[PDB]
Amino acid sequence: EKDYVVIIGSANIDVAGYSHESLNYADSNPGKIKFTPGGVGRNIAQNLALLGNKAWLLSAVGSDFYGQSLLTQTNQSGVYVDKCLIVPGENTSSYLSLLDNTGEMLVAINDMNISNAITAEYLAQHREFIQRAKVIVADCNISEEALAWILDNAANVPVFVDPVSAWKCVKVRDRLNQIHTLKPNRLEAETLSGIALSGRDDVAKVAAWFHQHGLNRLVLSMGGDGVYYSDIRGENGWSAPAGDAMMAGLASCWVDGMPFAESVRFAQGCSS
Ligand SMILES: O=c1[nH]cc([C@@H]2O[C@H](CO)[C@@H](O)[C@H]2O)c(=O)[nH]1
Repeated sequence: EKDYVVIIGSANIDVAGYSHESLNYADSNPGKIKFTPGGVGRNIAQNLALLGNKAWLLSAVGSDFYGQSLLTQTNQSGVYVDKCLIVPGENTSSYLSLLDNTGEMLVAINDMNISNAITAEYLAQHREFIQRAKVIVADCNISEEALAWILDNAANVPVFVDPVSAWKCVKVRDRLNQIHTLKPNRLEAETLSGIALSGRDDVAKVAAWFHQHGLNRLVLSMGGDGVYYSDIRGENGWSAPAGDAMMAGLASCWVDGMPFAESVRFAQGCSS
């Protein structure tokens, strides 16, 4: 009732554009362009609202009008955007996307320096508020310094961390002992551990590596091989019967009181 989840991460305007016919690289080739709310953190925040939790986004948008519409749009979806930064005169984050007639991803551009405005100084302004959430979800779009501040100031509140990409995930390597649940895919787990994840035969040693480095819980998506989960206390298994629904799933199930393995399976069904 007074239980709420806090999400710290980025909010993007996803722009998806594709031509209707073969792309003439000359003049305005008619097509269909879709604007979309995005960012890993903002997406997880929205999914938690849909799941029935009181979700607070801690993010940054620019004063660029389309920033304020991102906030409003996610607000309508349930999220308490009341606390975000509106950054004066910055481009709000966005994730440009160029699809094909087959929805085939051609090129993708990413403008997210505003993500760096989610500072420790900003987060410290809500130290009390953040320290009273039932759980904190952070993505690795924010700076090393900011994520360091979250992990250092969670006041025993569990931090679920979404690694976002192989490039952005590394900022957590030295801080796995502060992360309650980490959700890497194959490449991100390879990148973090330095151990090749060639197939199911290798997850045992990867997970063992994560735990040696203090990770409480690993939820490792192996794509087609399904999901491997591993608790430092010993419980591991496979669920082998999107990632933004997965993270929301895991965090919501935790707050709901659900055991680890049952949460992985549930979140994996929120994913599909
Ligand atoms: O580096 C990043 N790329 C893409 C995203 C966002 O993730 C979403 C897809 O899961 C999408 O909305 C994009 O903006 C991000 O947060 N960081």
